[PDB]
Formats: sequence, C-alpha cells, structure tokens
Amino acid sequence: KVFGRCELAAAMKRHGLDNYRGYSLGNWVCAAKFESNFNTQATNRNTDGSTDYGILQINSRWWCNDGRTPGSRNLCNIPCSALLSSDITASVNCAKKIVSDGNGMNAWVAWRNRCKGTDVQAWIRGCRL
Ligand SMILES: [Cl-]
Ligand SMILES: [Cl-]
Ligand SMILES: [Cl-]
Ligand SMILES: [Cl-]
Ligand SMILES: [Cl-]
Ligand SMILES: [Cl-]
Ligand SMILES: [Cl-]
Ligand code: NA
Repeated sequence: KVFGRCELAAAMKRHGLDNYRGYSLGNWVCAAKFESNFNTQATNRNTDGSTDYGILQINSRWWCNDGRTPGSRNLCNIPCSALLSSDITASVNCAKKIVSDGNGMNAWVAWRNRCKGTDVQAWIRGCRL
C-alpha cells in the first residue's frame, strides 16, 4: 500500500506513535517518507546480506526473520514479510522496540540525515488529526 502523508500520520497516531519515547508524529512521518516513500512493500538489500522491510525499512540483521540472514536475531519475533502488510501494526510495534533500544530514532539513517533538526511538524501540517 502507498499511503498518503496525512493518511499515514492518522494511522501512526491511532497506533500510539505520536510522542512515543518523546518523538513527535512529524518525526515518524518524515522517517517513513525518506525510508520507503510511504510504500509498505519497500525492500532493500544491504551489503552484509541483510534486508530492510516496509514503511520504516526495519532490518533482518536484528529485528525480524527472513530465513536468509545468517547469525541474525529476530528481536520483534515476526517474519519480515509481516512488515510489508497494508496494516502497519507489525511495523509500528517493532519500531517501538527499536526506538527504545538506546539510540532513539538515530537507528534510522534517513531520519538522522534528512529529518533530525528540521521542521518535522511540516510533515503533519494541514492534516485532520
Ligand atoms: Cl509527501
Ligand atoms: Cl511534529
Ligand atoms: Cl535468518
Ligand atoms: Cl532472536
Ligand atoms: Cl518467522
Ligand atoms: Cl494500518
Ligand atoms: Cl531519544
Ligand atoms: Na533475522
């Protein structure tokens, strides 16, 4: 599913991400824009053989099982395919674990490089929330 901006903001708010671990909703929408262009089916293969999945590009080295990342963990206890659903629940529940892990949203390279320190409220401007 390719979300609209406001559609995704609303879905993320309903799933309890607004101000989760102190990160305002616009941070999450900005991260999703630059990780996946709001496409739940986004996948990208990494040099180390791991793969990033879904709207928040969650990596199989640590967070999900894809059966092809040797020596990896599955800390969200989910198949990586769950992260590609039109239903963002699994992605959101796993992102909550990741952002609690100690480096906050710096775990997302696109957030650190493209969202951090910017006017992220712009990403939810105009939306009925
Ligand atoms: Cl947009
Ligand atoms: Cl915001
Ligand atoms: Cl594996
Ligand atoms: Cl594990
Ligand atoms: Cl599995
Ligand atoms: Cl959803
Ligand atoms: Cl933090
Ligand atoms: Na894994």
